[PDB]
Amino acid sequence: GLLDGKRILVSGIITDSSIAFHIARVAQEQGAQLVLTGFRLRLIQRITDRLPAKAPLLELDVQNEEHLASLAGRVTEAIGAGNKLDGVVHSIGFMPQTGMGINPFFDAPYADVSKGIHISAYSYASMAKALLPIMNPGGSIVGMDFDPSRAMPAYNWMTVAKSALESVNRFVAREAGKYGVRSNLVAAGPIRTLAMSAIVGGALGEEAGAQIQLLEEGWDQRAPIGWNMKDATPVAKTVCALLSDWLPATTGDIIYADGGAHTQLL
Amino acid sequence: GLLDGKRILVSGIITDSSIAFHIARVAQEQGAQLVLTGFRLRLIQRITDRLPAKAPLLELDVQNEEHLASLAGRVTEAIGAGNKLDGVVHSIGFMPQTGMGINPFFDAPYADVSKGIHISAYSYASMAKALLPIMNPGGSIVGMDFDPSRAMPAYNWMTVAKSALESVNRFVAREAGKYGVRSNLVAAGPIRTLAMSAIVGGALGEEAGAQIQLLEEGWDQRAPIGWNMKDATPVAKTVCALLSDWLPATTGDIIYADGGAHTQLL
Amino acid sequence: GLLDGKRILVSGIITDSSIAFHIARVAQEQGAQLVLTGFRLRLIQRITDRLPAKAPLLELDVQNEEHLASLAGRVTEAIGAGNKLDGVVHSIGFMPQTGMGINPFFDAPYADVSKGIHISAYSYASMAKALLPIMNPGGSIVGMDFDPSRAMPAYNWMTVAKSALESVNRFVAREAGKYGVRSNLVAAGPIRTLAMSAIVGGALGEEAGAQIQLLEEGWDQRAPIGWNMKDATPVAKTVCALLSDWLPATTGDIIYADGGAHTQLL
Amino acid sequence: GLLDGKRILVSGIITDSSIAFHIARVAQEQGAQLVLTGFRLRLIQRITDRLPAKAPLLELDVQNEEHLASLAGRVTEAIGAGNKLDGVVHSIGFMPQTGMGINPFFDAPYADVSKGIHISAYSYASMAKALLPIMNPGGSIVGMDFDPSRAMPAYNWMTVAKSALESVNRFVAREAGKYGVRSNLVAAGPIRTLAMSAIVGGALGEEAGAQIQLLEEGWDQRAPIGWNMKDATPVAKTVCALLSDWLPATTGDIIYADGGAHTQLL
Ligand SMILES: NC(=O)c1ccc[n+]([C@@H]2O[C@H](COP(=O)([O-])OP(=O)(O)OC[C@H]3O[C@@H](n4cnc5c(N)ncnc54)[C@H](O)[C@@H]3O)[C@@H](O)[C@H]2O)c1
Ligand SMILES: NC(=O)c1ccc[n+]([C@@H]2O[C@H](COP(=O)([O-])OP(=O)(O)OC[C@H]3O[C@@H](n4cnc5c(N)ncnc54)[C@H](O)[C@@H]3O)[C@@H](O)[C@H]2O)c1
Ligand SMILES: NC(=O)c1ccc[n+]([C@@H]2O[C@H](COP(=O)([O-])OP(=O)(O)OC[C@H]3O[C@@H](n4cnc5c(N)ncnc54)[C@H](O)[C@@H]3O)[C@@H](O)[C@H]2O)c1
Ligand SMILES: NC(=O)c1ccc[n+]([C@@H]2O[C@H](COP(=O)([O-])OP(=O)(O)OC[C@H]3O[C@@H](n4cnc5c(N)ncnc54)[C@H](O)[C@@H]3O)[C@@H](O)[C@H]2O)c1
Repeated sequence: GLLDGKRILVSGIITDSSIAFHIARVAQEQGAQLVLTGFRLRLIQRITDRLPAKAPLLELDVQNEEHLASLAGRVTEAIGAGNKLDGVVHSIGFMPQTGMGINPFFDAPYADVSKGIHISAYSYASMAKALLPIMNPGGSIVGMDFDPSRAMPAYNWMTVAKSALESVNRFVAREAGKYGVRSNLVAAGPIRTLAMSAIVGGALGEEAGAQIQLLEEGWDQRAPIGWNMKDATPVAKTVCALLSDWLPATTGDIIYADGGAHTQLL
Repeated sequence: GLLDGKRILVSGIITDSSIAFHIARVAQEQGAQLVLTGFRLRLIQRITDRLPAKAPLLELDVQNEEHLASLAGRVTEAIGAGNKLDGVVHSIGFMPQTGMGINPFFDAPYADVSKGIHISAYSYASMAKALLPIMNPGGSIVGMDFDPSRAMPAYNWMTVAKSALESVNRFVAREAGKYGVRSNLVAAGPIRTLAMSAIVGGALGEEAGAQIQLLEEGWDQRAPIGWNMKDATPVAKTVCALLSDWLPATTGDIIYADGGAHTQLL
Repeated sequence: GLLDGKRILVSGIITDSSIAFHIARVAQEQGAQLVLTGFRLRLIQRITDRLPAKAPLLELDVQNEEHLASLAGRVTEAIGAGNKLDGVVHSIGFMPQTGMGINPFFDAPYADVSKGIHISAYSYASMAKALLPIMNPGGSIVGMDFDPSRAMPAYNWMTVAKSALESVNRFVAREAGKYGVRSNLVAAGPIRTLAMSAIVGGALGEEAGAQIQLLEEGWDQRAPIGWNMKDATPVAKTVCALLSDWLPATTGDIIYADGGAHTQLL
Repeated sequence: GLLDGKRILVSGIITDSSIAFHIARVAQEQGAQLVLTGFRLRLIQRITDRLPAKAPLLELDVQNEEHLASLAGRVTEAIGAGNKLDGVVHSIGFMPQTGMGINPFFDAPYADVSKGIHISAYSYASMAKALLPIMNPGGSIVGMDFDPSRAMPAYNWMTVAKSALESVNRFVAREAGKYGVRSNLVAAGPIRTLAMSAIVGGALGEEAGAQIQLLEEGWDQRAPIGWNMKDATPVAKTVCALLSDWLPATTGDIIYADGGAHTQLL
């Protein structure tokens, strides 16, 4: 058991195709006791019933100030007073279709970009602010990322939200360090979630479906060890490695679980 | 004359200590014909009267949708129909004191961070969207930046705004390339503007004044050729080099005018 | 047992203060079966006698073409016919004092620089060439590194050799990927080995000694979680995480075990 | 005249297709007074005869310690006693075909790799060591580079030598800064020199020829402003901008003259 006895909060489960669902499943397989958060709760309760073990499901809208202000208290009620968190998983991402997809880069209104940056980047800090007081020293906060160091088609303002998230992670590390807590991001390669498969199937047109297929083919080609977009397990394992006590001198950083694709040009 | 005959729009002049004032002064010394934009216009008209040559001053609030929608037309009226821009200088930056300065990183409300990101990063794209239709092929768009790849004290959410601006610049390059136009950022070292000198004088307390002095001393120490925070000229010259035809195969990039400080650990 | 059942070759043990000694000790505490290499085998035998468990000790001078030609055969005789290695640890670094220390950067003769790059950078590829034919799919090659992205005092040509090692690692990942094997480096913060503590005491003079002390002190300050030069365990555990099956999608990459110092400016 | 009155040493001219030839031609078109070096001086004399203006041609084999010892004295005899250089251009790269091309990465003997790093990386420092005592404050040393941050087919050990050159540049900046001199590299996209066009035609085989063609074709596609392998002028102008007084605060750095390709994923 890699995470034996650890109490880990896991956000971002929407379906059993979510990266967070696999992070939760692998953490439970490694002995961690989970607390799950979710923004449609009826679907969430049905989805999480497919996890190896039972886990309390708390409601969390990262834009709702009341949900965040009460979060530490609601978590303590779920795990019991006298207990604290050893880990936190931020697997939350959102960008309206005006800022991500087929809409031209310049045509995204700032109100939609601002909402995307609030959920995808600012929420990493507001979740750390809420949960650090109830975290044990030696704990770990892990956020999900997708390498934004180079521009690419369709991802557009979500790439901008990820460049902001990377900057936020380095400042969250400064704050988290005071609690003896690490803060890191996992830059994952593309994973065929329900929305990603729908895009490949033509939900966003044949040009967006071709650009995503080209990105996926190129990812597997550049990755020295290959990249299977239908397998979320290598990413979930990497998040568990950062949640464990086996990367204890790593903080404010990014671990690439992308098959090594970002290290190769061709 | 490095910029002989070129028509360059220059935003961001507030006082004669502004980086944009020195960019405008050096561009005029190199033969460029300027169009200046400004967000308190009475002070601006008095300040720009100290420039080597006359230049029309247009009003531009980057958050005002009407100011941006009319900008290309207002610029054409200032330089004359039949004429286009060869360059655009974005020297605009803002972050309320809740997100930059002495306020703790986690205590910045999202509304203030969102406003800071709108002016400091999103506006680089909205200015490029407005001005690219009236730009000549071979033109150049230059934005001002401050290396955000590593976290630091006090700069806090403005560092996050700069990481977002760097990502925006790479997408603006994709769009600008269609017009044969380059888009680059200049990452400058610290420059003693009126606000920066006030901070060193204790406007933000003795701890912020010590952290800024430590940053400035360390910048000059790490810079192999030294760094004079009271001299804006090396930065203004670098912006002019990118505006010229002497860096024609460089776009989506960052040029460091920081004395080389970012290339040295100590 | 994090590395239960795994056969791991560990090079670089010279004294009980070497990072390789701590890597070997933690790898054995986690159930791995080791093969040790040495370049003085009688004195290395006494050092490796202090490890929790016994392990076959093979002679390997990375500059000796014959030692590398026979290496795979000598490893198979030590681990059993039909068996393969699951992990390889390169913890070998060398730079004559003409290229590292108080000697001016320009005063390093190329013959010394060449020997330093041969042992520190080329040997990573020649060890992978000799051991990849005898490694299992899912295997892991880990090399030791220090961040050379920014120049610094005294390290001089050792930094250049580390920049070369980073590039070699990315090409070793291309080759290793054909075998299902990962190749990664661990960029550690400064560790007080027998030589580093002597250099601080005055072995290289008061000016270089002050520069090294200032350089090493800045690590603890920049690191959000702190940094203890006297504790090699956080570095050793990070190596064992890369050798395990918990980072299965990371190759051609660098993991920073530096307390997060490289992510902070000050 | 961008370089009017400046004395600039230019190494690396072999044929009229060399980047050094175009750098020398553009430098002379901009008013600079040149000093050329060569390693075959009678055949280089005929090539340099095609430049706009005459220039003294000195012999320089970067591996010859005697050529480097006498270099400063031979440059002063050519430019006049009391005079100093304002610029130095290192455009020298070499890697035996065992370390670059179709030979497997692991099959490169170290003797060949060592010679390649000596000419491509070490020679940048040994040229700066010999010429810094005879350079003016405000001077500029420019080396030629290709982006080696990501591995790629065929370039193999030449990429490793470029990673080493990037590190050497940052240390040469520390030393050069003591003289008021800058040191920078220009990372160019692929340029069709006599060798590159022969490799595409089939000199290295159909598999490597296809890989090189695919690699070089991806540059034009990724570059927001496009990329013409047959045009060396954009690279030559970028070098002249670094040699001028228009980038006076940039040192230890890399300027990318690659059409912005390195800033885009696809
Ligand atoms: N799927 C990929 O290809 C991929 C690759 C790299 C990184 N990522 C990142 O991994 C993370 C997980 O995304 P995913 O791919 O599993 O997709 P997903 O569809 O499962 O969505 C992630 C979650 O974000 C939640 N969320 C959205 N708005 C929220 C709000 N206001 N409050 C709370 N939660 C909110 C959703 O409910 C969902 O559960 C995201 O940060 C994503 O950007 C995804
Ligand atoms: N001064 C430094 O140390 C330094 C260093 C590196 C980068 N920079 C960057 O350089 C740029 C110039 O800043 P500066 O240091 O010259 O400061 P400055 O005080 O002159 O301010 C820059 C300008 O931004 C303008 N601005 C703010 N909100 C605006 C809005 N809504 N619409 C239009 N304009 C608006 C201000 O009116 C001002 O003219 C900024 O992007 C800044 O972040 C500054
Ligand atoms: N000590 C630190 O501060 C530190 C920090 C970060 C990274 N590193 C890296 O960790 C690695 C291990 O170094 P260390 O700090 O344990 O020092 P160390 O004194 O233990 O020396 C490293 C090893 O290299 C071996 N070596 C040298 N030449 C060799 C040859 N020809 N053949 C075989 N082996 C040879 C030595 O015998 C020694 O065991 C190095 O690559 C070093 O650069 C060290
Ligand atoms: N051609 C490209 O695609 C390209 C792209 C980016 C960067 N570069 C770099 O530009 C530089 C110039 O290369 P090029 O493309 O003009 O090729 P080139 O064929 O002109 O060769 C470079 C020069 O190096 C010289 N050289 C080799 N060994 C030497 C020695 N012992 N002493 C002195 N000079 C020596 C050669 O004589 C030649 O003039 C190189 O450093 C190269 O890596 C080239």
